[PDB]
Amino acid sequence: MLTNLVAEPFAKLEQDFGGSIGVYAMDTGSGATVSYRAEERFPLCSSFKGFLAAAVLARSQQQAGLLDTPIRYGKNALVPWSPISEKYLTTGMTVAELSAAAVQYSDNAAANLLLKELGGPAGLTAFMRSIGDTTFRLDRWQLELNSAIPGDARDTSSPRAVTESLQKLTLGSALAAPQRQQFVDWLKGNTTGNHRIRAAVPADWAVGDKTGTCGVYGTANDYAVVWPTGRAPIVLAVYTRAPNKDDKHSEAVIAAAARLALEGLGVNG
Ligand SMILES: C[C@@H]1[C@H]([C@H](C=O)[C@@H](C)O)N=C(C(=O)O)[C@@H]1S[C@@H]1CN[C@H](C(=O)N(C)C)C1
Repeated sequence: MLTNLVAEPFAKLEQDFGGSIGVYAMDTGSGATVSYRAEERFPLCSSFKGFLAAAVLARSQQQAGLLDTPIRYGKNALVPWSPISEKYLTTGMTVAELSAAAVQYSDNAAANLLLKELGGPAGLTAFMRSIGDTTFRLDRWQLELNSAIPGDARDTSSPRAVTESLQKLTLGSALAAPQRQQFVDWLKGNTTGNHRIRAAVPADWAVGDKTGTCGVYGTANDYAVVWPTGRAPIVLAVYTRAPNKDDKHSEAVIAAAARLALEGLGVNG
């Protein structure tokens, strides 16, 4: 079949890193894939916020005024790493602005406000089930969901399910066309991923992504849609973890894993 037609040295990369690397990459033209630990669970960390914004967009298809609704919040809503929402504490922000901040700056207060609107972790999980993702689970609220405990399935997904859901939302039919392009535009505008998948992608190709970094257990990640010129887009996810709480994550390992995935698919970059 079309999985791992060309072998790549993922095992040496993760051994040098001192942990585990999980990769799934899909060439949406031919259906060829690269897969390494692709069905293992890894912590989502902040990467859940991309799917949160897609769930908001889905709701907006049946609530025409949702995106422009102004949301006010108190100082108690501001938690560490809320770089956009802290600048609008005294004014409020719209649902769309909160969604953009959650995707593009990983804004934590914004993500918490939107998670509340959707009915909490079970509400986001229900949205993912509604698009056919049976792997994703969000269980806790922010700044508890990033514990990344070895063997704990809470607040995890697999690289494969992340990629499959990302494809459905950005390129498939899970969102209506205007909402689909809005999701793509938010991902393209991300500011936090320059040293991850984007570092493996030539400058003349379009790319959108969402990052995550738990801060413990060498756990960090990135997922992306990439548009190489002259061929069909590629969807991919790269997740890492490591055995010890104080093990450090590595952005360079994520970029290197993305390069290996593109090489395995025969995409010249
Ligand atoms: C803290 C942000 C947030 C995160 C989600 O994973 C949640 C748990 O706060 N999202 C971020 C993302 O850029 O994705 C950033 S972590 C980034 C990697 N080192 C930087 C740093 O100063 N650290 C606290 C780790 C920024």
